[PDB]
Amino acid sequence: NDNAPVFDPYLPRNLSVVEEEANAFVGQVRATDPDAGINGQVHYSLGNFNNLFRITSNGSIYTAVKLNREARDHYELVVVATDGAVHPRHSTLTLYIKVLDIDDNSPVFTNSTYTVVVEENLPAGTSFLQIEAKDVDLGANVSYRIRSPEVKHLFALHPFTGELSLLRSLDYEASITFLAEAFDIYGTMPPGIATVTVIVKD
Ligand SMILES: [Ca+2]
Ligand SMILES: [Ca+2]
Ligand SMILES: [Ca+2]
Ligand SMILES: [Ca+2]
Repeated sequence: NDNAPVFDPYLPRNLSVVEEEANAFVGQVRATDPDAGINGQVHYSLGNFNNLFRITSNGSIYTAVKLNREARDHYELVVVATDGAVHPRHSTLTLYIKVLDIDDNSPVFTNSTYTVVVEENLPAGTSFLQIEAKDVDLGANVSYRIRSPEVKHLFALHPFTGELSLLRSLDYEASITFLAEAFDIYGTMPPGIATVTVIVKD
């Protein structure tokens, strides 16, 4: 047993794995040990994050659990190569793991139910309520729209700001309830939904 395991010098150190997948392949390392028999046989282990990653006998690394990018997106993973000698010799490598984002969150409204009380003579053009939804995924841009067709003659919803404005003065349709949506313009998850109730003071 003249020497330790040495990792291949040009193994990638920056590895990326998609969030929300257990048993996902992260990458593969290799350490060689130019020695005869059991002094030349390399075994792999991890020095940290053992509940989150595992390594196989050929140096392939997999997630043990679903990673959540929204909770943490980076791991400095220590890989250990040990030979089979009676006095074992070890070497280590740090890998820098990046967790990649998927669209797994719909926009979430600040309120499940917005309620607003307006004066009967509120002028046409008044913006009287702002709604707001947040999307925790990476690069998301939230846009707003009114789902319910039957109020589209009464109110307009600004697609960027979420400001709700009056199109015509109020008379007899003393409340009106409808659904608003918030969606990631380039996302794939469903829209977030919230109810809006407008109450007219007589
Ligand atoms: Ca050796
Ligand atoms: Ca997630
Ligand atoms: Ca995500
Ligand atoms: Ca999203």
